[PDB]
Amino acid sequence: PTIDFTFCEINPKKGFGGANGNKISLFYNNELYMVKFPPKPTNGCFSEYVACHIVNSLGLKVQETLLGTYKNKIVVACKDFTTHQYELVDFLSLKNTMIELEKSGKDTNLNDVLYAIDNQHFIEPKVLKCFFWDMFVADTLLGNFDRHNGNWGFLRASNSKEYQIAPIFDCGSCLYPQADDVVCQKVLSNIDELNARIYNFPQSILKDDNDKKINYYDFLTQTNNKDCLDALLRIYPRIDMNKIHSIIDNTPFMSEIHKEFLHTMLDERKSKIIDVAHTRAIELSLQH
Amino acid sequence: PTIDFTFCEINPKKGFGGANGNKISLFYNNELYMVKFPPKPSTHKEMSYTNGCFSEYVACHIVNSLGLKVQETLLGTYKNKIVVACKDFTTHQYELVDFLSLKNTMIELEKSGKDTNLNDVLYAIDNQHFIEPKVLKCFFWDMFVADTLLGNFDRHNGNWGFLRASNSKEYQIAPIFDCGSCLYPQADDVVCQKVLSNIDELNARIYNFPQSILKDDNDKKINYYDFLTQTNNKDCLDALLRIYPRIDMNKIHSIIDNTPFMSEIHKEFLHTMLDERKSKIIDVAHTRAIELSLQH
Ligand SMILES: Nc1ncnc2c1ncn2[C@@H]1O[C@H](COP(=O)(O)OP(=O)(O)O)[C@@H](O)[C@H]1O
Ligand SMILES: Nc1ncnc2c1ncn2[C@@H]1O[C@H](COP(=O)(O)OP(=O)(O)O)[C@@H](O)[C@H]1O
Ligand SMILES: [Mg+2]
Ligand SMILES: [Mg+2]
Repeated sequence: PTIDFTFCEINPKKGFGGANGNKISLFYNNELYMVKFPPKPTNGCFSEYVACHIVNSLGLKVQETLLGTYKNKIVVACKDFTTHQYELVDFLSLKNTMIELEKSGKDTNLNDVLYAIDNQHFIEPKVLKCFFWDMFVADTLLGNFDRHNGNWGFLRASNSKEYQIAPIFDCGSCLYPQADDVVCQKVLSNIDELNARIYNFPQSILKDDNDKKINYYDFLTQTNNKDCLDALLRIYPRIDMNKIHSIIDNTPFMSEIHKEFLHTMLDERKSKIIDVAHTRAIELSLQH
Repeated sequence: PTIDFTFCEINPKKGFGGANGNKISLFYNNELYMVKFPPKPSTHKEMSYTNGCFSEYVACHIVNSLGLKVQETLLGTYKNKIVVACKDFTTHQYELVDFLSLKNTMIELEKSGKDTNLNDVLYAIDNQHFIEPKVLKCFFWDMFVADTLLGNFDRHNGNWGFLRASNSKEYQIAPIFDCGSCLYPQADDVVCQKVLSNIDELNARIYNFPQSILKDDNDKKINYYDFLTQTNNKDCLDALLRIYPRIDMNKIHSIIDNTPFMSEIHKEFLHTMLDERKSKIIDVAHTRAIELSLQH
């Protein structure tokens, strides 16, 4: 069975931001979900569901997701984590405070993002930095091309000065959302084609000091950033390609060709990037 | 008065969104302000990057002078930088929920909530449940009128919205904010001298641009002059009728005179541009508005 969200009670007193589609607030299992629609003619909902589930299997706190129908559309339902007086403040907002940078908090220069993390006061700077790096590692595996400063952040309970890190959310930009059944069968059949979708792009939205988008493969097979390496060592063990392939297999609605596309691509991303980087990480770390 | 904010107490537990430059939360005179900095480019040789500060100050004050609820603004410096401090209204446990969010709820339109098609926005207004439609419509055309005098080229769906009490459940309309895109932000002393000399160049800034970010059903931006000297939308006309008598060109021209830092060529440019917008657009639109309400 596939879920039908159509007749779930709509909450008319809530909306959500973002430009990437419509959202409504609705009740399901007696709890609030942010239901994200696609733009009418949906690969963004799929990626959202698969990816967040993959992020959960990695032991990272992430929003809970479901796929289901709603009238004419396939949509991903995301458990609302800003009910009960919780409020979401993106990293973009927090970076906007870094006034001595003379950069907008929307700019994704890596060094600046890290500077912002080291100088902010919502969250223990060291805790937050481990989070950010955990996320980059999971975004590497997922091939996330859009982790802009607006796509992560913090919850503040109302009436307090207290922040926690918010569940990972919006992974809709992960796992090749642009790929047709047609694009799939082509990538699987052409080695130079698949290779390019590991080594060349998707690339990370974070940029180096020459303003060039960060290449996942080039970056973490060459980085000497002890925090990034450490996060590789933290997370690698929690990758479970069986659980992951199983997530993909049990994904509702999705076509078998697309499933096959994600199986192969996730494996390739796992071996071509994570493994190579992780094996180097051990090597340097054992170096005493 | 030019206020040095430099030693006011920072509040490190609050930040602010948007893409046009930095923001900090600080205490001034026992109250929280959102202090904005203009975006400073890597280089600004013979250009300005700093005008949005003044457009925000001067435009909000005019909106105040129009009797519409709007954020209080102060020009000042903070560590040797020009800023516009705007009294923080998401304090005392209010969240700002922008219209964009609300518009995102209108699934049946199959348009994104970022899209600014006028009929679609009017539809969102009629069908939302944050606020009595009638009250929201009125607020919306009042803002449009204000935005017509001020020449707002950027009233997108995230540049206005609602306040929700964190306690929660209910909304009121948020004060007008972000008027930084009004009053020819792209004008520097060179442009002002030019406009004040060449009337064709002033007229281009009356009849051709700025244009409303709002769009007609052909997907083009709404021209301020054409639209409200031609509209038969009763709600729009009714806002013109309410706002006209509140237009006090004295409070307005003084608001300008007493603006810090601005040059006498820039002050003169605003003085002139407001007279011109006031007479060529508003008066023209308002005169017809009176006429249509008449009887035989
Ligand atoms: N699980 C969630 N709970 C509560 N609010 C959320 C959740 N996910 C996203 N949001 C809010 O809704 C906005 C839109 O979600 P997002 O998935 O980023 O949509 P888009 O891709 O269209 O930007 C986010 O910026 C965030 O503020
Ligand atoms: N007066 C205010 N009080 C509290 N919060 C505000 C106020 N004005 C704006 N904000 C919040 O800060 C964000 C950025 O403000 P804005 O003036 O729109 O900056 P920008 O022009 O850089 O986008 C807004 O989207 C709004 O959510
Ligand atoms: Mg987003
Ligand atoms: Mg704004």
